[PDB]
Amino acid sequence: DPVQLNLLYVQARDDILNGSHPVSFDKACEFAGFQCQIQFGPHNEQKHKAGFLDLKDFLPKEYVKQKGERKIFQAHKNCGQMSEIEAKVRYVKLARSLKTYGVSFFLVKEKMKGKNKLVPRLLGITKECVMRVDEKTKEVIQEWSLTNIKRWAASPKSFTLDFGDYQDGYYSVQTTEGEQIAQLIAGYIDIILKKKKSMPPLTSAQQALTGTINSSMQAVQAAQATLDDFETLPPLGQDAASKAWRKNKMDESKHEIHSQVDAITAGTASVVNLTAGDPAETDYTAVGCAVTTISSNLTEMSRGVKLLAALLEDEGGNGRPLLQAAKGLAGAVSELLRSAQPASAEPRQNLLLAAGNVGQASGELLQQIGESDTDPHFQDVLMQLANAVASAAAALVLKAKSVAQRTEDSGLQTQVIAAATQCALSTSQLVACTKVVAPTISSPVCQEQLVEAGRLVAKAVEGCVSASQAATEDGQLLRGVGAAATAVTQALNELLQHVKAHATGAGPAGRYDQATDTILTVTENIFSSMGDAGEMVRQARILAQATSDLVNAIKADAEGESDLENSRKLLSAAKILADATAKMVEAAKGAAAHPDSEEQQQRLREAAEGLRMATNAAAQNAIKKKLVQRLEHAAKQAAASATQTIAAAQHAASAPKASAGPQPLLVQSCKAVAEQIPLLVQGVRGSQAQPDSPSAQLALIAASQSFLQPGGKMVAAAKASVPTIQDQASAMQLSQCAKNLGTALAELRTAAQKAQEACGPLEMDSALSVVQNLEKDLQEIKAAARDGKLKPLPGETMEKCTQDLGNSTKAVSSAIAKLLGEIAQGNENYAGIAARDVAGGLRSLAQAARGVAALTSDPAVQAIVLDTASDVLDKASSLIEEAKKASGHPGDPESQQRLAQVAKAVTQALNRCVSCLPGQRDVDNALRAVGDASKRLLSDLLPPSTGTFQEAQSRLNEAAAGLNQAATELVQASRGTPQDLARASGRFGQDFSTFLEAGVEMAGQAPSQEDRAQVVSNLKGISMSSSKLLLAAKALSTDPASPNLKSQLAAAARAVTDSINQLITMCTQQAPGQKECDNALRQLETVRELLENPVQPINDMSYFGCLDSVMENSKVLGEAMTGISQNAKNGNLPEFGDAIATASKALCGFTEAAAQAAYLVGVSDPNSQAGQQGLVEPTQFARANQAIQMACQSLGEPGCTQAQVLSAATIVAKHTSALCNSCRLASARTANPTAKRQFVQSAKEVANSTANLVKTIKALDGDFTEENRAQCRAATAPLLEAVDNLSAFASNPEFSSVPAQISPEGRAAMEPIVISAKTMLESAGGLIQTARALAVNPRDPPRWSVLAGHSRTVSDSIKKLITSMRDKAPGQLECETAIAALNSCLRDLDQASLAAVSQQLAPREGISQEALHTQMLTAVQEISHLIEPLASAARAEASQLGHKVSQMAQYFEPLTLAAVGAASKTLSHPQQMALLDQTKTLAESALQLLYTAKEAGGNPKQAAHTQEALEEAVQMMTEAVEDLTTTLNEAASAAGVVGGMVDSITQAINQLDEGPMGDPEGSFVDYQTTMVRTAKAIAVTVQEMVTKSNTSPEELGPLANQLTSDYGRLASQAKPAAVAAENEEIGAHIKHRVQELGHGCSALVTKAGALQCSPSDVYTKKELIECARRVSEKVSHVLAALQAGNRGTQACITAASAVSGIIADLDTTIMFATAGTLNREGAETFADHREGILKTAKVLVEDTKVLVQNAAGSQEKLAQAAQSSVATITRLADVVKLGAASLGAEDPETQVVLINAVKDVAKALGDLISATKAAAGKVGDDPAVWQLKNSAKVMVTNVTSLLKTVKAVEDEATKGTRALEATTEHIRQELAVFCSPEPPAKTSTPEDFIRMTKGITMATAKAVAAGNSCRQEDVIATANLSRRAIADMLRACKEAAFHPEVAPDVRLRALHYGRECANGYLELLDHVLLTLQKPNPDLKQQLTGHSKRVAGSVTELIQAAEAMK
Repeated sequence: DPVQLNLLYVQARDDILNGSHPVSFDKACEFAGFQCQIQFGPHNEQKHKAGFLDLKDFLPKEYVKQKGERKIFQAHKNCGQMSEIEAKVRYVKLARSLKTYGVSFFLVKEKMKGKNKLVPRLLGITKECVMRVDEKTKEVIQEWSLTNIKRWAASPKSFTLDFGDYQDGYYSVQTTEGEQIAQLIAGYIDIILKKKKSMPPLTSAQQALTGTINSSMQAVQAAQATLDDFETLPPLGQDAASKAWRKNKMDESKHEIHSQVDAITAGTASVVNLTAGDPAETDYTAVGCAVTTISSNLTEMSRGVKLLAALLEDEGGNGRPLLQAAKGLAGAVSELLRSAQPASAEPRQNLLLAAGNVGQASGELLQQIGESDTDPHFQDVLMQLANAVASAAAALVLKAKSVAQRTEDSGLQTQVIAAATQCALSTSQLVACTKVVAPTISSPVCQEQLVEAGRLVAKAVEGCVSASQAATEDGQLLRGVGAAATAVTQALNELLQHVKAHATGAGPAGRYDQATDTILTVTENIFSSMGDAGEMVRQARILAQATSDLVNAIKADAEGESDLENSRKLLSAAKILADATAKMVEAAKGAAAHPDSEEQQQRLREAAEGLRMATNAAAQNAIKKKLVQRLEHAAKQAAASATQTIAAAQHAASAPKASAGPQPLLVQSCKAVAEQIPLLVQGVRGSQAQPDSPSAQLALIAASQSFLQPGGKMVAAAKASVPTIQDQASAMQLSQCAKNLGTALAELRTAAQKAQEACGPLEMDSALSVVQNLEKDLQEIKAAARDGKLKPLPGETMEKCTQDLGNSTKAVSSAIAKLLGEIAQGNENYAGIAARDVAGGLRSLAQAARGVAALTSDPAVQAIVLDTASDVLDKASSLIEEAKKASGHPGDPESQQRLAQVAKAVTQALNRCVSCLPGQRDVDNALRAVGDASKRLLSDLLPPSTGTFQEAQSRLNEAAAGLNQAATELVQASRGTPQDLARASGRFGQDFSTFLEAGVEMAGQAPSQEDRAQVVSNLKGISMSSSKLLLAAKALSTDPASPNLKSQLAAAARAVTDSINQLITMCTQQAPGQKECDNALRQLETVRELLENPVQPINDMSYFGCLDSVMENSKVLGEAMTGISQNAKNGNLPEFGDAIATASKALCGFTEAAAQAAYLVGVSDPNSQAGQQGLVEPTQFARANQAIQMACQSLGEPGCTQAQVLSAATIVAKHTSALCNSCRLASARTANPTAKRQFVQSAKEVANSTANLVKTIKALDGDFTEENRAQCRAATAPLLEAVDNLSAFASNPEFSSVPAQISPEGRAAMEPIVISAKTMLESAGGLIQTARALAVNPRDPPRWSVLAGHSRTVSDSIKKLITSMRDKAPGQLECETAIAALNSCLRDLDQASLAAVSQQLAPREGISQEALHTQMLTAVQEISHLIEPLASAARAEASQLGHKVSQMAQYFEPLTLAAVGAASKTLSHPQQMALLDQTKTLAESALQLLYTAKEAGGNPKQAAHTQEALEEAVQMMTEAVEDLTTTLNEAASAAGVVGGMVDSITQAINQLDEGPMGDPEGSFVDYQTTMVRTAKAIAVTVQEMVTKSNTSPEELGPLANQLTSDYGRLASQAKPAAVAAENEEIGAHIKHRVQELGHGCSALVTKAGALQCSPSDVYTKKELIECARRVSEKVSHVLAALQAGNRGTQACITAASAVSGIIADLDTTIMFATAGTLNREGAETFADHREGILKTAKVLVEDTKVLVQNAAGSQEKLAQAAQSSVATITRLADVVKLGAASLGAEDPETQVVLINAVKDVAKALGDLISATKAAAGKVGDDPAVWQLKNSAKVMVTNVTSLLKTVKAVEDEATKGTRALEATTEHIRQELAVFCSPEPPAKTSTPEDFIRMTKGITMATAKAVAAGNSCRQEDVIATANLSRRAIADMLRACKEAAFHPEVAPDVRLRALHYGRECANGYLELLDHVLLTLQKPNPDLKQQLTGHSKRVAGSVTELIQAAEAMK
């Protein structure tokens, strides 16, 4: 039956056509062809064209718009004319052919694995299969059987399905129809199952709190026990330095106990605050954090007080009271922790009583210590204020109780009663927290706790107000309102008193306390607002008022005082103030007169500084002192926070005791800061004790600035350790301490900077006094030595004293080099810094010398070390004196020469002081033996005896073997006792004497004089290398454990054996033919000794690099061993020798590569850490130096031949070029600005001397003039002096290195390479000896057998070493481990999401959601910090790669845990799914990055595609991290909590201050404009925050988040702008102002968060308003500092924005005039406005030409140019609006064309402004200036168009002419805009495209109509309308062009179509102009054809716009 077949065809056609069956384009085309065969019959070639075949019912509606109609037509022509029933059967057969037929299909948006994006996938459901299906190919991309599904999951937004068995991971896809998908697949699964035939009960959070508190109480008891015993102290003696040690340790212990009692009081306050909530609501882990803070700081306090008690009991004072106080505190703490236990059922009053007891106990303890400076009057005030608040709250409770008595309704009454009880409870809690916090009120964290209690009590008061309002409008409501007002006012008074005592300068105030403070603040503002005339002059005027008031007051007080002399002095001070104010006012007037002249602004700033200086003398120097006390408060807070962080880190890292992870790095940083703290405390105390001593203030500033760096490192390490720590309470405590340390460090930066400007320059007068005090102290040490009682300080061991003495001498020499460099740069204050560094190094040297004297027992040793140290100190005192005399007055060559002589003297003294140390011995004796032997070689070489030339030559060869032996003995002894190396050095000296005796014998015994030159040169070289070797041995002697010194010694041994080889190759005759084998074996021995101990790299080239080098050198060794074997077979001497030499060079290269590979494998072990490799590579530096001295010595010898002269010149050029390169790299690598400056200066000086020497030697090449040779000799010296200055400077131990610390298992994995290479070297030495024998005897069987054996042993060792190198391959085992870990985290997240679908996820009850989000955000921050270095390692090196992958894994596990928690807590299912999905995206992107990094593996040979995969993985990871960070930040800012906002701002400040500098990409101007944009954005954000505070306070959150992210953007670009500015003062100012604004923003955001959490508080709103005012002032200051950039111009940005505002005004006028609102006023004519326009336009073109001529030059003239240009354009716009008014609204199109003309003129001026900005002070031939003139031409064209338009719009005769030509000009510039490819800001959708295309159709219809009409009215109307339409169309098309989601092909097609349309309309416009000109009736008829081409262009534009979406 064919009917059923037709019905099957019907169903198939229905399914395919309607779109309910997934089918791709092609098989749809064949099904359409079958449709043609059925219902259109056989195809006819020409009858089946396009246009008639309706496609809607003929192809699937989803694919009809594919518009491949032609393809369909030839498919039809192909289908044939064959019968139709077979068409039906083929239709049904092809229907059943597809896998996609007969089953349901759903479009479900799927998330691609790795991105936060979505792609539709047509999921299908089958009786047998579940298959994903791509939308565009409609073919199965992946398949799943039903029988494997276990639990699907339906949600109204998503449908998640699982498999478990097949693929680890589940199927997540979101869709609106999840419910029916799930129920449908449920039924299909059911049929497959059918087919088979057969509160005393504590919560877990409370349990964890109980555990933490029990452990803490155990620690409290075990710390209470240790108190009873005085600890001990090491014997110290009455040494003056030891007395200072005792006092310093006493002071440090006092400060430390103060910090921990601060921490204990804050912890108890926090316990009170947190436990106040209802149970089952408290943040229990925060309570645990508080108890751990208490107990940890208690144990450290017990240690501190034991030490302090011992130190006191040495003095008369008794330690029993202090022990009693500490034991009382410990008992109070133990009782509190007894009360805080959740299981206890005591009333809350017990806990509050315990907290009060802790407060009083800590107060008593602080009284005993002698540190509670907080005056007892202030504690009295606090207590009476808190009691006043309690009384007022009691009164409010009375009123509330009365109201509850009056009211009647049940339920309401209990609400009122509950509110009253809450008020009473919260005020009692506030009183008790005040009791707790009173003794330790300086600590900010205590104050935060107390303001938290205050916020709680205010919230309860507002609750009481609401409860009163529940009543009914009685006078009792008025009384309740009154009671609330007193309670809030009383709380504010306590909070205000509180904040006042937060930062109190001191007890006494002084008589000018307030006036001086105000002038300080206003001068600070004047300094801050550099480069802004208005702010400067306003601040100058307010300053003048304040200081005039101060002068009046001081004059009145001078009248009051009675003594004639004192009154005269005070009146003179008043006179000085008045004079300074008069000069400042004059400077301000001058600045205001010429606002944009930087000279006047500099004069005003200098006048303000002079006023400050006068004030410091007019009164007691309060301003300097005031800034000093602010710094002291900041430094005390920083030290206290550092101690708290150290305590937290120690307590947290003890439990896991993991040698991996970030704890060991944290421990090293903690130790560094713990040795840095006492210096800060000592400086603070020195400044506290001496207020008027400038040296103490400078020492304090220096101590704080030094503390800044290690503090930042601890902060970073602590932030990195938090996610790893398993103890949540310890983790939170460490996190809080890290945040507080960061804040304190930022404020320390700001305060230290402020003081450094405050205190004058160091003047290098303090350094002289410091070295003088060192001399006097050392004299007293000498006196004590004469007493025979000089004792060692407790920490000093004689070996450590030696090491520190060596380091101090090197640092002193480096700082002397700095000082000479700075003086040579001329009269610098940096010379003061250099003098300070010299003095510091000298203090360290004196300390080490005293220690060395104390440890040693011989009186003569003590006397001699004291003598040499005092000599060093006095020589350096003379050096400092000469430095002062030099920096006083520049321009004196005698100054530089005398400074050089004194530096030489002090360096010699330093070397004596090192050598004077009797520990190292016989190194000086051996060095002197070398020197004396060299000098006896030096002169009159004449052979004393001929002897036997050849036999004594053999003797010389034996002496060479002996010298090699002795050098190998040195390099071996370098791993033994210092006595071993000393005796080895002596033996080497004796052997060198023997060898040089043989050398001097053959010096004269050689007949020819050419050989005499050879021997003398080679002997000088050998002597110099030996001297360097002995100096390296000396360096080892003074410091035995350092591995860099050991590697230097091995390198020196290599150099000496190399020089031996050079001498034997050159001078000794080649007659034996075996000397090259001798040199071979020498090098073999030396390089084996290099191989023996791989702990530092002897090379830079990395692991896979050294594998490549091993491959290459194994190839060379193979070819050379074949060569030597065959040449021994053939007995050919010269090539045999050459092949042996090549084999030996290959062996040496191989052993260098294997040593480096061993070192790399050792470092790559997880436990081991690497080092920073120092600045200048030591071995290369030494080689370059020695080459330079050798070349200059070659130039030094009198007989100058051309060959040697040119060789020396080339060698010097090459080596000094490499040296300057190294200096530049070092200056680009270091962080000390002085280091950068001096490295650059040294590079400049060495380059200058190199150029001088090169020019002199080029004047010498080919001339040989004796006077020219003398000139060369004279110029030789400065190069050596410069390279010596560089060697001295770059020897600073700070630059040197940090030895890599190798794990023991690291050495275990290191050994195999060393073993195999040692065996190979032994085999190769044997082979060399056998080959020498073969050279002796031509043939012998056993010898050839052993030669083959040695060659095969070499080969086997090579193969084994290669096997080990390839099999280890560091960085691909821990990558596998990390990948497994990340996949486990993926499974955990996927299972959590699956649980969360069907609503089974259990919200953990312990911790608050905010803390979970903070946990997630810290983990995300760490992963974000790690991403980039992981990529960098995956590109270059392997060891760092392994470390990075391990770190990323350890961070990715706790992030998963916290994400599960925070998703569980959230209730809104879409939000929790968002968190789970973004976290899963981050995990997936990390997994992909680890895959691609294990692929690349740090192999530079990796394919380009793997590098591309790595880069795209990194970009995916960065995107995922930023997406998750934004989700978390927004979700945390929706709630009022502000945490991670102030954290991010302080972190951004810190990141701004530190980091790497490189002079980055980009100029200054682009950074300036972007960052001025950001500054404007933050200013308008804070203003919006101000308005939203009053209006609607729930909008404070998102605004705060926006402000924090904007400040992060501002501070990310601040450092590159700072380092890119043409002057460093400018960049410094920008950095300082950005940091100060950071402080302001942190404060403002804290206030905004507080207000959003307490919306109705009258006072926090106030403080928010003043914080916003302050941050607005800071934004004004940073904008002003950005205006100080001459390059470009801030005037250009302001001009661009002003003309943009003008354009906005003109567009508004377009709107008004088009609406017809713009009407005539009176009888205003148009002609007068026309002359106005003409004048203004001529002035505008003059402004344009003056701008183009002024574009290159100072900022001033360009500023007037731009300002005048903007003034002229706005005046022109105003007169244009007036003229448009004069034209009346009756003809709006004329006004529209006028405004469009002036508006495009404004656009041209804006483009001209941008062009002028891009070309400021450039060369004449830069492309920017050509672009500028192009812009000027465009501006001229536009203004001429305006001129002609007005000139002939006076009359209507030429309306159409001008309108039409203006329109064609504007379309021409539109197509010109298309000529330049740039992306439009917006990207529009095709709906606007259809709109604009319909507009074009209407415009062209009206164009044809107007052309027919030839009437000016419709012509100008068409001109305007079509101009706007076409311009807007092209704008939207370009918006769609650079839009990434639009494919490049269709964007190009759309550009083609738009260009065609624009052209066609342009020729249409020229044709309408032709139609207007001549009557042209045929041309008017032709316009129709132009319209037809326009319509075709419109059609293709419709196609292009419809194509995309």
